[PDB]
Amino acid sequence: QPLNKYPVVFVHGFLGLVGDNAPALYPNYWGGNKFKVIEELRKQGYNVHQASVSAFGSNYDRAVQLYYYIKGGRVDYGAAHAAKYGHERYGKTYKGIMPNWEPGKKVHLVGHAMGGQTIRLMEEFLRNGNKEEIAYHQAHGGEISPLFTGGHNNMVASITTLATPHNGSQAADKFGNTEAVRKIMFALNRFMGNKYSNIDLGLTQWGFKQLPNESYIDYIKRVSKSKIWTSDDNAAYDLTLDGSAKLNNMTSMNPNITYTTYTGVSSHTGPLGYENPDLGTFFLMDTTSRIIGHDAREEWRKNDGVVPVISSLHPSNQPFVNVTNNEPATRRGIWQVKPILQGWDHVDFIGVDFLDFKRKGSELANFYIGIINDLLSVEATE
Amino acid sequence: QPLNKYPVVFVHGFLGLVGDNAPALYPNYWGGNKFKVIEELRKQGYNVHQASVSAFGSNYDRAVQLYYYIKGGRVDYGAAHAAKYGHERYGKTYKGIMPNWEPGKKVHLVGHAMGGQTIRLMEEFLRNGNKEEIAYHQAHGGEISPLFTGGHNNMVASITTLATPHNGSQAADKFGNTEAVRKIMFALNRFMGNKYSNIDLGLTQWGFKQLPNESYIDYIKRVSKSKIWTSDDNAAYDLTLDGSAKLNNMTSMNPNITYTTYTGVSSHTGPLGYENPDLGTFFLMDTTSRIIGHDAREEWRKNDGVVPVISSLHPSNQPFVNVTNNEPATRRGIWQVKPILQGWDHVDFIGVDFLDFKRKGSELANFYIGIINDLLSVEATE
Ligand SMILES: CCCCCCCCCCC/C=C\CCCCC(=O)O
Ligand SMILES: CCCCCCCCCCC/C=C\CCCCC(=O)O
Ligand SMILES: CCCCCCCCCCCC(=O)O
Ligand SMILES: CCCCCCCCCCCC(=O)O
Ligand SMILES: CCCCCCCC(=O)O
Ligand SMILES: CCCCCCCC(=O)O
Ligand SMILES: CCCCCCCC(=O)O
Ligand SMILES: CCCCCCCC(=O)O
Ligand SMILES: CCCCCC(=O)O
Ligand SMILES: CCCCCC(=O)O
Ligand SMILES: CCCCCC(=O)O
Ligand SMILES: CCCCCC(=O)O
Ligand SMILES: [Ca+2]
Ligand SMILES: [Ca+2]
Ligand SMILES: [Cl-]
Ligand SMILES: [Cl-]
Ligand SMILES: [Cl-]
Ligand SMILES: [Cl-]
Ligand SMILES: [Mg+2]
Ligand SMILES: [Zn+2]
Ligand SMILES: [Zn+2]
Repeated sequence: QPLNKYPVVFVHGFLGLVGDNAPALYPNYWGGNKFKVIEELRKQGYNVHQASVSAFGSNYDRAVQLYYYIKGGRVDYGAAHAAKYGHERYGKTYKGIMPNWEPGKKVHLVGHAMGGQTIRLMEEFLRNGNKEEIAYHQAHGGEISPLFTGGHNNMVASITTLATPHNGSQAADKFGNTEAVRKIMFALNRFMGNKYSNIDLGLTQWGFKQLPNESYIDYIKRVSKSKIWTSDDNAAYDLTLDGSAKLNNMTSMNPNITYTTYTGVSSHTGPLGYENPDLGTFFLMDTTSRIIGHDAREEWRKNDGVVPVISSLHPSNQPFVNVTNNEPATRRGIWQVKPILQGWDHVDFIGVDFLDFKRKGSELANFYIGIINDLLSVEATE
Repeated sequence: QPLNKYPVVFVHGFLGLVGDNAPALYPNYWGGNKFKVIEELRKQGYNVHQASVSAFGSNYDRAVQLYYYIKGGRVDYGAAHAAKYGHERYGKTYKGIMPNWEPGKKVHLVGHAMGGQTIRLMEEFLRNGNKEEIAYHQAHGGEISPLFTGGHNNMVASITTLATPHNGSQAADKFGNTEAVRKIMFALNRFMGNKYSNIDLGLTQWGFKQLPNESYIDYIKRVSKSKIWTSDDNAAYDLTLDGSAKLNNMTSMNPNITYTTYTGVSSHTGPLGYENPDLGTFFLMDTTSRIIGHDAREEWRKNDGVVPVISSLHPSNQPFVNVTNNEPATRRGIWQVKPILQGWDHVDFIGVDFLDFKRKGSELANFYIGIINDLLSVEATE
């Protein structure tokens, strides 16, 4: 039936909420009002989905959730990980989009921003498992998630990243991950865990769900003991240069996977060689753009608003090849880096910059269809 | 010892709330965060004020309120007017900014947008009074406001208008004044009349104040009988082409007053000769800009977002002269029309377009100081 033989799963980044989990008023993540990615691609006969994973959690937590989003079942972050970081072992349970997902039944993975890192980690787990969990289950018995065992291949056809901070962002190091702003984020998470909340910001495994008969006062007191407040097992840490380097250091290339990256630039050079945001950079990224743009290291300056070009092109010191827009992007095992999209800020990739009339719905439609064409090419050249 | 011998009163337009009457979070009307008109002009030694008058009411109601804001005392809309339109005769009471205001002790009046019409009407009443009120008091005795008597000259030195719809706006005829949107506006007014509200949207004379012991249910029922719902005595009517023409038809030039207008353009011509909003037009005016810009009549197309250029230049039936930026704007009795400000949308005049980095604080400071320079020269050439 579907034009694509392998389902396409779109994976949101940091802060992203999709589907039923999005607030009463909130942007449509995948395409804004410019091009409704899921609805329009389905209309054209493609089998596509938008994953729903933790908005504030670590790449680790998100990758586990991605696995269960696809496969179905109760999220298991692993006994060793849970014990190390101090959060629940078990999380939400997903219906599962492909309950029969197993070697042979592949999926295409496309990540926006942090979603691009989450996708890399999950594939890491399928192929190589998680050594701390393998060791823990060796030593202590129990059950180990099949996600953590290793030896699961032929499950992902492709990894495509849009404005992914593969090498981290100074906007995390110098803003997102500062103590002051972690506190803001964690307070939001505490609040949206209240007993009248219908939205899950992705840190409930840390205790941020108020019980039906618990007072707010008691809730505050209970969750102030959580390790979340000082942990590095969260998104803000993972998005720093160091946090992202750690992920780069534990990933490897899969020779069967087609890897491709897209990157935008939305800054311009000033007289001193610093980068400032273009008019048209979605305004909430003006300061973050300036922070990145004023880096001491010149090659870390050009940026899409919140991710420097050098972070998005490809993980540092993984194999890559610069590719043209026209040619087949059908090489396996190597990051195919697409030419930089001029004027595209971080959120232009998902169409939510409603203030930017230069970035048209029809342009965004062509961009997404071009990704699907590449994915079809991957399938055709198996 | 202020530098200006006559106080300057700045008069906000439609929707404008100032000072104590502005919501918890709300822009600073005169200058935004770009150039704090009142505070900065005072720092430079000028005696300036921002009037507070009805945000949603008619030019008539607003002109009465402006009078009392300056002079002090209990607002009196006039017995005849109250009876004709079906609202209270008496309104709020103002401390008064110049309790000694009288022939000889003059004020400079500067109006943004609708404020420019309000200022014209008030001066009309001072000079020629209000015949229906004079007649009514003749017939029925009682008191008549000094505002409605006529014969008050030498009270206003100058009328300066910024982006004033002297000839109305299609955005009112085709949107603002439609039944569906009057209902929205009147509902907001009903709500902000609730017994916990600290902000006055300027329609309380129509019944929109909930009593301390009145239920919301009873309030709804009581104010649905008000004539506001079907009256033309409101801002939305007055801003239409017809509503503004009516004001033009009953006002006249005062040969002792210095008149000056400023106008902005923030649209550009397309291939069919229609006008579309520039990038940089504050986004909430995008649709209104397009409605104006697609007018059948070509000369009614160019616009600042919500006011077409031909509306802002001068009242269509009144004498004007095009003036250069460098001419002393000291001719009396004739609309001195200042060269159009290219790239200035309707709200760039008051500095609130926080999304538009092309329009800088230092530019806005020069613009306001230039108005004060003109006002000084009016005083010097008496
Ligand atoms: C609240 C603090 C913001 C800190 C910013 C840190 C750096 C961010 C780099 C990229 C993060 C990952 C995905 C970005 C997703 C964008 C989604 C959205 O705008 O709704
Ligand atoms: C809610 C409906 C708005 C419809 C627009 C009608 C036409 C408006 C023409 C000029 C309006 C007069 C004063 C404009 C004052 C602007 C103040 C502000 O934006 O904070
Ligand atoms: C739009 C932001 C509103 C500002 C509220 C500040 C509250 C700070 C921390 C609140 C934590 C909580 O409510 O559990
Ligand atoms: C800005 C929030 C929008 C909510 C729209 C619903 C309101 C309908 C009319 C309300 C009238 C009233 O509450 O008196
Ligand atoms: C035309 C859309 C109406 C504005 C409400 C949407 C609020 C939001 O952006 O979250
Ligand atoms: C402004 C708060 C309104 C709802 C509080 C619910 C009371 C409870 O927790 O038992
Ligand atoms: C909950 C606060 C209500 C804000 C009213 C805004 C008035 C205006 O638009 O002029
Ligand atoms: C809806 C939240 C607050 C309503 C207050 C009611 C007061 C009253 O009507 O006596
Ligand atoms: C009530 C609104 C919560 C917004 C959560 C977010 O920014 O992802
Ligand atoms: C135009 C701004 C309205 C916001 C009103 C408030 O939240 O107090
Ligand atoms: C009349 C009691 C409720 C009105 C106040 C409010 O809606 O906040
Ligand atoms: C002046 C306010 C009108 C809102 C029009 C819009 O958002 O399309
Ligand atoms: Ca943009
Ligand atoms: Ca503007
Ligand atoms: Cl499996
Ligand atoms: Cl929840
Ligand atoms: Cl008087
Ligand atoms: Cl009130
Ligand atoms: Mg919900
Ligand atoms: Zn974790
Ligand atoms: Zn009235």
